[PDB]
Amino acid sequence: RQWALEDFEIGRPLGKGKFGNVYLAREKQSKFILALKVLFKAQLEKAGVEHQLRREVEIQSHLRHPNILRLYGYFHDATRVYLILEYAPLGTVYRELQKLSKFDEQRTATYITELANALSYCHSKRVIHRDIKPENLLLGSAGELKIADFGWSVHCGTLDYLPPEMIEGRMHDEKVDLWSLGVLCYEFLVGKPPFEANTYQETYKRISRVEFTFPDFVTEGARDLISRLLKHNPSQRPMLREVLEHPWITANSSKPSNCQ
Ligand SMILES: OCCNc1ncnc2oc(-c3ccccc3)c(-c3ccccc3)c12
Repeated sequence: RQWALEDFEIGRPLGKGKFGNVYLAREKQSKFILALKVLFKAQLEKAGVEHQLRREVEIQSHLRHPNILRLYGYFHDATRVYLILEYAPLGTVYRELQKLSKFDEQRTATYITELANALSYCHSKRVIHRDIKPENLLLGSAGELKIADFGWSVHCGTLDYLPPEMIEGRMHDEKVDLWSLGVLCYEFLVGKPPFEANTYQETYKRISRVEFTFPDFVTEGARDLISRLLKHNPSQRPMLREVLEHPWITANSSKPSNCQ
């Protein structure tokens, strides 16, 4: 499957990445609409992540889930690398949050269900995601959440989404992902992450202490689920099935909890 740039018509820019642009594109022979991520080789070398990318792309290609952004292939020229991605027409959960300001409990519950399913599935493949941010959550045509970044591992930057074990320089595992769900569940409902601060060093301290509080409009069931997930000790974090079978979740979600 040796693709080349001449195989595609390039359309509008879908957005910027630090390492490269993403463009709507269409494969000429088939007319298949997709996304093309363009990464500059110099930068990948310079930042010494080029091998990070490689690892992640290899993990990514092995993932088949409706809640995980599909990677169709890759190719490169002298100057750049290119990832051929599934096109997610409805944008990022990040933009949706900016426009809506905050989500209702049924949209939140549905997104947490879909994230949890995606992660159950990854955990079942001995795959663990690094931090998960709204910027890296894309939406398909029916508005289904898709995890779009390849930040996985079998074994910064803003700190807002990182767990204490990962900032405190400790040992991290699948429970990292459980923390992620808690940060996102709070953020969806409130409109900002629970440990947000005006400085790295601030945010560091809030996370390490697990120092946050709820606005009055957050309900008891949401509160209960978030407090159970935002646990300094990873082993006290619930398992993904317990998230899927949480009364707040089953009561509010539109999707069922595929474990299976
Ligand atoms: O690895 C993910 C690359 N990015 C994408 N990949 C695959 N599909 C996509 O659709 C988007 C997108 C969709 C509609 C509106 C705007 C953007 C984007 C997009 C790219 C960069 C930053 C923000 C969002 C995108």
